[PDB]
This record gives sequence, structure tokens and C-alpha cells, in this order.
Amino acid sequence: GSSGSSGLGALYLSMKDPEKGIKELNLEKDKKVFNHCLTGSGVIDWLVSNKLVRNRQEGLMISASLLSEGYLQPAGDLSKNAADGIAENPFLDSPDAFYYFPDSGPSSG
Repeated sequence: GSSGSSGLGALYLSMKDPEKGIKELNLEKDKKVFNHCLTGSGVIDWLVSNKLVRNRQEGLMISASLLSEGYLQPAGDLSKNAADGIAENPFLDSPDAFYYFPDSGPSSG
């Protein structure tokens, strides 16, 4: 959805930019590496970093909108369990939660 979702789209399109957008590091958990992944909080960090909102909170909400649409895929836990049907907020402003775009993500190999 690049022609729809007025706002998110554009925003997302940016997130793709590894320079003018969100970064991409390799995080771990237990015993699993995750390449081309982000962070629940980080995702918002880029938002605040660029000043997409007034505070982290705002981002927390927006973030959801991003994830919801499917611009951010859950990887690991929490985020998933959330997307499942936790509350009215699928996103989790936590450094533990991790997300990735449906195109890159942790490439097998």
C-alpha cells in the first residue's frame, strides 16, 4: 500500500531509507540473530529523532498504525503476542520488542 494510507506510507517509505530513515542492526535473543530488524522503542526513537511527534508517547500510538497496516513485522515475542490481541495497542514501546519490514527482515543464511 504505497498509493494508500495517507501519511504512514510516505513515513514508511522513509523508514526504508537506511540513511534518511530507520537504521538496521543485528540484535540477538536467547540464541537467534535478527538482521535487518528494528526496535519497538527505536522505531519511535527515529520518530522523535527526526521529530515526527511531540513525544515518545505520540509515537507509541502512531507506531501501532504503522505496524497495524503491516509496515512493521513482529519478530521474537511480545510484539507478536500483542498483535495477537493484547489490548488496543499492538505496538510496544519497549527495547525488547523488535520489528522488521516485510521485505528485508532476518535473511536466512
